[PDB]
Amino acid sequence: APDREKALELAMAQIDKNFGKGSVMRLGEEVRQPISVIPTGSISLDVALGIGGLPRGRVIEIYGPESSGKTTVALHAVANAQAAGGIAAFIDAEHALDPEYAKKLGVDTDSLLVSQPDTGEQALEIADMLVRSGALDIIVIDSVAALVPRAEIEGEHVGLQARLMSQALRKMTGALNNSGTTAIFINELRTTTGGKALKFYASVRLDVRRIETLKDGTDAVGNRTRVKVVKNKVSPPFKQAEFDILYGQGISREGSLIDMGVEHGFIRKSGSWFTYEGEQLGQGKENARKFLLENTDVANEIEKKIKEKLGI
Ligand SMILES: Nc1ncnc2c1ncn2[C@H]1C[C@H](O)[C@@H](COP(=O)(O)OP(=O)(O)OP(=O)(O)O)O1
Ligand SMILES: [Cl-]
Ligand SMILES: [Cl-]
Repeated sequence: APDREKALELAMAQIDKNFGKGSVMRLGEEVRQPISVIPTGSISLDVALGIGGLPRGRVIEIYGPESSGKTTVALHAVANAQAAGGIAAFIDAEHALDPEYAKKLGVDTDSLLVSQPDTGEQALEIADMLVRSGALDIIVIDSVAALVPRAEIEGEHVGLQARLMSQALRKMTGALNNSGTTAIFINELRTTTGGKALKFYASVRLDVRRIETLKDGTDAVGNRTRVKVVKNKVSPPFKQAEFDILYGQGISREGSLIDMGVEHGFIRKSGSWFTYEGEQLGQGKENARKFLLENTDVANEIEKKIKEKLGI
């Protein structure tokens, strides 16, 4: 009587129904859930996420060491939501945000709501309040670690900060879903106390890390970042992405067009030279990057070709 694949589907179907779509998936499943998303600023990362970017109405955790490119991503996400006419909020407990750098990544800072809370409790209560107004497309909490309990801030023993995150996250997920607001928790590393509850509440968790220092030989242009989607409840998890961030600049589009253009074969890399349908792009990723910077026409058709092959 037993037919495994049949019984499996019935079980999987029941699992998703009792706990929500994506509670169980095959890693090679070709997801066809066009949920609304906020492009990550990185084409490869959006692909890695399987849905085109960060899902709307969900909790996102972006962790990693400092100088990994975490906030750059958070910032491109804000910029993209704003471009789509969305409103953005920034709960700041770090006081590190460089709005001039943000404007460079396309963020409309003048319209950016910023809040510099007195305590972790207040910081999350302010975020909850903004969220359940339903007016926001996205909200970024700078530093899970900086969300220190009031009691600690006023000189008091216990494990309070984690319960703080658990309780706040419990109340907030409901609002996020109804409002459709995406919440990005930036988690500078060294679990950061509240990172514990975040691990379970998140629909997406990004392991961000610095892996290289861009050269072009003998000086530095910027650094390369690698992101792994360790958790993904909307599309198969564990996929990875890489991209370049040049000093003072954000995520290099041209850089991403070159990388993906190579793996997906539209761009041919014969040794140290890059070529695109006949014409040469240059010797060394940088010259090619510079090339795509000037010959905007090319870049767009490549982007076009890469986009068509996987989804504009
Ligand atoms: N103000 C800036 N000017 C020029 N480059 C910057 C600036 N801020 C960040 N960068 C670049 C350097 C890194 O490759 C990428 C990492 O910084 P960022 O995205 O803020 O990472 P991060 O969030 O993991 O570390 P941090 O906690 O220092 O912000 O951004
Ligand atoms: Cl993007
Ligand atoms: Cl205070």
